[PDB]
Amino acid sequence: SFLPAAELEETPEALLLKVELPGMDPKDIDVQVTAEAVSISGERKSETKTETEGMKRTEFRYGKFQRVIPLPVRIQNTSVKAEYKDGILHLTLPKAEEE
Repeated sequence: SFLPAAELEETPEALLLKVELPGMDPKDIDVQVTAEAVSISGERKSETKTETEGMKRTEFRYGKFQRVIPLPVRIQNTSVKAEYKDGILHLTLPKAEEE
């Protein structure tokens, strides 16, 4: 399956995109570029709370995802920043200065 909350922007001041990668410490996501091809990939591990509590409504079947998305420009592994915050992933591939 895919996501409705996975959208690729590109205001004039960076190549960005939003990702619905909620709750998944750095050890639960992964971001690779492979020939200007930025990869989406992750999985939420078991929240091993109290192994005896309940799951009444547990509608929470999250797993793994091998997304990419083509770009208009060859990237730069370095220059680009990486930060996940309160439930969302944000890696902004900026660009180069063009009229």
